[PDB]
Amino acid sequence: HMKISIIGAGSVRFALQLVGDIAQTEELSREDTHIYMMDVHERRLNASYILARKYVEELNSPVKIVKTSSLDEAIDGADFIINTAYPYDPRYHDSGSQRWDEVTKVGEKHGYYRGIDSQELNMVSTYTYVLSSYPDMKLALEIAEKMKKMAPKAYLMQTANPVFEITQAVRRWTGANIVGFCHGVAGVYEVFEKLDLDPEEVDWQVAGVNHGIWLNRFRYRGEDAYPLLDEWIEKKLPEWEPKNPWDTQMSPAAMDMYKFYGMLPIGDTVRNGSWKYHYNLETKKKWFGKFGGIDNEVERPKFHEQLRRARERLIKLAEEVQQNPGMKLTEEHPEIFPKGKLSGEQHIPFINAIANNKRVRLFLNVENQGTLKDFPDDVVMELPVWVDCCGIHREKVEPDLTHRIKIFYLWPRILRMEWNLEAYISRDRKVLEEILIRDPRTKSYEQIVQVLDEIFNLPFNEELRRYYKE
Amino acid sequence: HMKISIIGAGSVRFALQLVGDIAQTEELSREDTHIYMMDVHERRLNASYILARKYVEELNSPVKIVKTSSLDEAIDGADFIINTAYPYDPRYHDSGSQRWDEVTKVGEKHGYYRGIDSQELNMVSTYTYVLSSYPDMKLALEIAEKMKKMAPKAYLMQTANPVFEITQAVRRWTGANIVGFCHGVAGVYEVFEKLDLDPEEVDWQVAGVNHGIWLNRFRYRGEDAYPLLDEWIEKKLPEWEPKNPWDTQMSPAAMDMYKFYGMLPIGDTVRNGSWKYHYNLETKKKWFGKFGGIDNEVERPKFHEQLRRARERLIKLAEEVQQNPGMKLTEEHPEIFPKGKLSGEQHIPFINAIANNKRVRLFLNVENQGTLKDFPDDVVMELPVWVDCCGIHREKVEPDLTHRIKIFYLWPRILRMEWNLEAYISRDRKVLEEILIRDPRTKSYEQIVQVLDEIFNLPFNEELRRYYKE
Ligand SMILES: [Co+2]
Ligand SMILES: [Co+2]
Repeated sequence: HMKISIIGAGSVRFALQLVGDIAQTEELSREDTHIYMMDVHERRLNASYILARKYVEELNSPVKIVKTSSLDEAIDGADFIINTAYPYDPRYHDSGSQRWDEVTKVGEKHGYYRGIDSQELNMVSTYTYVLSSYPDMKLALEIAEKMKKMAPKAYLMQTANPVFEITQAVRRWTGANIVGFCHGVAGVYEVFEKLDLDPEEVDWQVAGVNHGIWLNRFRYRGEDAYPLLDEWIEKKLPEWEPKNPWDTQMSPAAMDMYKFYGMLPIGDTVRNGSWKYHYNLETKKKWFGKFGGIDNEVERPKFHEQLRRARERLIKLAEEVQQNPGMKLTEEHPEIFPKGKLSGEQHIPFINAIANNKRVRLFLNVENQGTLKDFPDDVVMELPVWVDCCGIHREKVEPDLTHRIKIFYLWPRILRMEWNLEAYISRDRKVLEEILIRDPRTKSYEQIVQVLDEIFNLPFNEELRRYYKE
Repeated sequence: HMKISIIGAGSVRFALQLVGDIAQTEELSREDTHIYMMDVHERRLNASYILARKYVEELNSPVKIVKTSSLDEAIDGADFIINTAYPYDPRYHDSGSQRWDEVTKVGEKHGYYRGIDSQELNMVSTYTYVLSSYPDMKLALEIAEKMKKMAPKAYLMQTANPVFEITQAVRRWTGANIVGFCHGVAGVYEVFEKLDLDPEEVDWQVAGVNHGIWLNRFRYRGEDAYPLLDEWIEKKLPEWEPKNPWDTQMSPAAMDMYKFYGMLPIGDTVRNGSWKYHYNLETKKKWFGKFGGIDNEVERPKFHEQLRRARERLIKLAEEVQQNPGMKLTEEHPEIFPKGKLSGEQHIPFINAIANNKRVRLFLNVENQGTLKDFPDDVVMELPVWVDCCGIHREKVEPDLTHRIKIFYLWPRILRMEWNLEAYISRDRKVLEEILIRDPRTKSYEQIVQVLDEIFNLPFNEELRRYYKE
């Protein structure tokens, strides 16, 4: 049997994406493939399970789908464990995004625009939680330790955030076989589209850290293609407009970073700029166009409300499936239940590469081990790799990242990772304080104490408060 | 002949200290030792020369003292070149400290308390100048390149600030035989005095970067002595009072850093804390006692005025020597012209070790070359070394610096060095801007542009403005 366990399968849309991809991958769509859907939130989990089962029936896939509320049962003997859990306490919240929103509001109350978790080169919303990401870190480490005992040959595929911090901590502190996953590299394809380049004719590479990746190689017809970006900047950037709040790859911010660093930041890296692009909403609109991007006080709550409505509709759709077994999810909701189209995401290609030797190029968070020679061997980087049944094989990164990327961007972000890990493992509030002492928004030490006090005293943070109790 | 050249010998008191030490070192107080005193400021230089010559006469030393206004003449065939020059333009200023004071005032005008050169872990006054330290860097590099051609066997002994940045840049960019000098390590002896320990019974070591050194080993009677510091903190810190504005080694700030980092910061490292200790004068007085330390808007101008008065008195004393050849400088001014007492500083012990094999332990700024294994080989560190005629021999640093010192202190300060070097060599104002974009005192990008504009437009910064002209 091939056991693929989705931890946090109450994240309905992602669970359905994974199931859909497995059921449309020939080498994996087999009777001996068992997909375990695990979560502690029964209403969400039941909905995901109902829709997943009806979905594979319509795809005429023979995969087995099992629902469980037991973490141990999901881990036991698993071949791949996909951690997409974003924990939350249903006594207070209906989503992990809600606990992030509420602590962010407390930060803003104390003078930290977009919350204390928003930091230079670290603006992506919902990425860390009170700096050290205690609930998310704790759960990943618990999974890793169970997996070492109950599934020693499994891969832990970490998708819940912070991918950088969690993958680092699990690797360093447990030695468990964890790999971090993020689709941010997909930004390159919009660069190629806006420059009118056939992507198949582009020789390209990216590298960096999660949400901190750079287009280090960009070549076309045997020449550097960056002069083509220079021409686009001069002729077309003035007319650029975001299609939606997430659209930033060709934004003024991205091009300002390219001018300074010498390479274009890719994907969510564009969100992770210095404070120059993020002082306030008006500044974000200058640098990202009319929406101000997605990491602001208007668009981020709006988006989280869209998610809530979307998941409630999926839960209702599951009730409809139970009442009308004759309906076709693939006909009435093709966007959610596609047939004959893979998602394009990396998770199931990874599984098919490891398990069935379908070799593929992916961008994964793995230990550097000398790929970027100026950084420590054990620091987790987002790197171009080839994956097959013999494991993960790092590409040579050529051209090297620029001097400015290293000293002004990667090293500061790597140090922040180390600060955050130290804040977690030390259980020492003084480390959280020191992080905010390096925060440009801090005006006084008393401000730091008070904002942390109020965050810790939120009712849903009792375990966190006790964790850090001096 | 043994040629020791003091570049910036118009720094009268330091020049006299060097001369006094040479003339009281048996292996160096010889007819074949020639001390060249060089500077471009004739009134200062003439005074230093007059007093130096009268001084060695009273010490009955046979050393030869030569005065020159020619840099090439001073460098030509030198064995040791001591760069203590702090350049300034006499059309505007009477000291290098004055150009620093005036740019600092402009910074404060634009909302940067204690000037843009004051940064986290980098509060020491007059250490950098408009971040990249253009005039000071430029002069050191000019000396290094002349020395490679005209004195290929010489040591360049860098004492002018920034010692870290300049020593790094000269080593990396010219490969010249430069070594950086600073006496900050002397703070350890006040620790031993306040804990009632015979210094000769203490087994100790420090290491770090310039003004960023830590008491990594502190042992007494075969045990860790840090518990003795813990007892002093509990019983005696509440009654601690600074003797003068420079007195900070046992201050609340120093002990707060010890509590966080696990080792005591030594010397000027105590001045180089986070912004926690430096938001404003009242905060500095909380953490450093009644003066607020030396790096504030009251004590630093007061001290620079004391320096001006002191140097004017020395210039007048030189006129008095010329009029009254019969007076004894050693009798009427023993503090300035000591006899039978070495200064305790490292410069002349270094020379006697290299030249005459009088081996000695010193703390010098030299390339890491694996001494602190987590940092690059070529980064200049302030390290414990033994010096003899075979050169500089790094001690093993044991215990290693703590994890927190590395990730929260040394790496950020090293990155700042790299930022500053990049700002210099790139000639790119955008790098200076990026440095201020990482500055907690920055409220907006427009503020950065305006403060840099006004600094560049000061009349005495014309060469600097043209250097950075886009
Ligand atoms: Co991501
Ligand atoms: Co110094």
